[PDB]
Amino acid sequence: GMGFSSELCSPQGHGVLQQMQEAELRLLEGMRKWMAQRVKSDREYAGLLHHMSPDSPISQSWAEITSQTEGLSRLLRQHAEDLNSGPLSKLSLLIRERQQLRKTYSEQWQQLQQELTKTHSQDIEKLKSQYRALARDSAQAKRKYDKAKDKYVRSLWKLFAHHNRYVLGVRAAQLHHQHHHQLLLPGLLRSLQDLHEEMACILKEILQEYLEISSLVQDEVVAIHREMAAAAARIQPEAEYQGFLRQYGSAPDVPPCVTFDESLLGELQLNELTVESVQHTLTSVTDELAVATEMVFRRQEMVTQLQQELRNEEENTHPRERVQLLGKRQVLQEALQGLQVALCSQAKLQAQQELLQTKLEHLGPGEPPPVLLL
Amino acid sequence: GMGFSSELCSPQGHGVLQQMQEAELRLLEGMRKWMAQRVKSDREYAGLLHHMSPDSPISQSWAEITSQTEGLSRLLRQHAEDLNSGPLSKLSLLIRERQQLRKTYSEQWQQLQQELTKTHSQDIEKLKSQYRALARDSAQAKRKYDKAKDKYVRSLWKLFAHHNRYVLGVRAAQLHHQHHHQLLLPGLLRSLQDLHEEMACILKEILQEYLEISSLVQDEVVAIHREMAAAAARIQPEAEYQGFLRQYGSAPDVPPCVTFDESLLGELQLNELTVESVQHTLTSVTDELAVATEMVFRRQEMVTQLQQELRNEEENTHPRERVQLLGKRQVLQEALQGLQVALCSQAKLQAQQELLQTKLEHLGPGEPPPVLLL
Repeated sequence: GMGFSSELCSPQGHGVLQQMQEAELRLLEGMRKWMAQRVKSDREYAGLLHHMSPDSPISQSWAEITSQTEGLSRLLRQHAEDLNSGPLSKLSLLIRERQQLRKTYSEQWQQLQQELTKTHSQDIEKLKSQYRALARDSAQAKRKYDKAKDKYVRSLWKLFAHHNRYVLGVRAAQLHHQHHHQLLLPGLLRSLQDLHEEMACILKEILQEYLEISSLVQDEVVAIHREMAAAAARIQPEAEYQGFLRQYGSAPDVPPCVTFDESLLGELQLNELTVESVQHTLTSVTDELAVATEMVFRRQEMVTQLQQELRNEEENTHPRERVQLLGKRQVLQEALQGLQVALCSQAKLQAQQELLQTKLEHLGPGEPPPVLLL
Repeated sequence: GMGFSSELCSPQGHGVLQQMQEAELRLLEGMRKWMAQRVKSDREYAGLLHHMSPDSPISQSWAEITSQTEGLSRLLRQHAEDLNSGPLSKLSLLIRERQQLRKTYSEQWQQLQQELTKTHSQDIEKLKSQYRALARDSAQAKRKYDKAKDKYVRSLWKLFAHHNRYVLGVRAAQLHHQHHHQLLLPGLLRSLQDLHEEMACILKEILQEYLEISSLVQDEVVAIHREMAAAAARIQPEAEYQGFLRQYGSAPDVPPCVTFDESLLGELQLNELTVESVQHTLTSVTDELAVATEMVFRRQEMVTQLQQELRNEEENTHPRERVQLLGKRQVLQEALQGLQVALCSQAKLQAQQELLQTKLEHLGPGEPPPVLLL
């Protein structure tokens, strides 16, 4: 398979890996700022939700929805604190350990390059340069060859001694070049990759820890949103004013009614003088009652028109858009009181008409009772 | 059952209901400010989440989690706008219609009280006061009684005419007091309750509409939080640098190795001069290799100690607390390179020892080849 050890085992590949390490720190630095703003976001939101903040079902329900919204505000504050102390602080540590790996890797990599240069190149070239010198030094003594033997024998002694020292230097250099390009440099690149794949595992876990803490759909947020919805659902509109009427309720205040005062003398006096006054009063009261019944008719036709107009809108309004019907309901409320007064006015004239008609019959064909003055 | 019509049919009960209407507007006014701060809350949070904001699995996953967090920010802005235009604007209208009902109810209620006072009390007292006057006026004419008859006849004509006019006034007053305390005032209180129970239905729907719009656990928020979690879960740590190695990968740069240069003359020359140089070099190289093998042993015992210490911590660390192991892993990384160099150093001395031992045997018991000078 592919790897740093096999594919990036070149001085070019070193530059590639040195840039990745910088580009990955550049990303994780962005991730820190990104997470740090979510800490700022959730805290100010907690502060904004916190600034938002009698036996009625609605008042009891209101007290919960407002109290649970406080519960939300405090939860968003905990999110920011856990995020700050948890995956953010872990991401910071990941950046600090990566900042070491930049130096460690590169100064290790250069340390291996210096060793090879010394054993493979530098040491060899110093052995080579000396092997030339001693070979030339011997060739001079050969030309010059009593004492020419001895000095030529020494020159060959050292040439052969150096030759063998150079052989061993070449074998040491050969096996370094072997262990450099097969084990040392591949072994380093292998270790860098394996650690970077371990730090990919750390970052995934850090990211996933962020998502869980910063979750607005997690079980604890659902638990609050249910408590809120449950409180609103508990509201019974038709049982709103039951508790109200148990405390502030009383028996109807009905004053004493008008009874005919017997200190000024409830029967209509029908005598010879009043008879024609009573006959005219029944004519006029009848005329008034027919106009009062005409008034009742207009106001019932008004009520009926407004009632049927409301039924039509009730059917053609979405249940949450019924706040627009309060206007027409209040106009019907005025029309219904109007009718109720017209009935009271009609009724009054009926009771007056009754007295006149009843007393005018009780006489019937009889002579209007004469006024006796003793 | 209990109701405004039956329990609050008293001037005391009017004061009670006038205060409720104020206390309910006082609540709904608080609900408006409360909701209006949630509009402010969700907009600034959207602004705070907005301010937060290459073929790598993590880079692709990062690009989604950041892009979906933008999707969240925009969603919180829509929440605030819908809340502002929806249940807030509806709550405002509910306050405006209630502000009318305060005036309408009270001025209606006083209009009914004025009618009763007129028909029941005022009109009656004016009929009473006149009935006294005409009764006294007649009693004078009776005492004074030719012309005394005529003037006494007139006084009785009007007394009896007024008596009947007062009878009809009392019957009108009686039936008003009836229709006031049975129909008019109960009918009004009934209508006020029914409308207030309708406005309790409106408020429940307004509150529930708020909760749905302002829901942070609703389906659209879940849809984003899943997309985020799915992106983080997609991250494959061990497939992070596969795409990286396909683009930036190359074949290993292995320079040409050291081969014994034949311009300076790879066999150790074993003659009569070099023999004792070769015998000593194998002694010294052997001494070095035993020290180099001692070095390999120390560094393998160091690697083994650090490997077993890491296995112990790997087992006793929560998977998200593994960022603390990067320190010990990097110390093992240095120990592993240390070992790999010690093996390279050991190996070099082995290859040198081989050449010396192999050449010293190839001679064996033979006479160190003599140096021939032609």
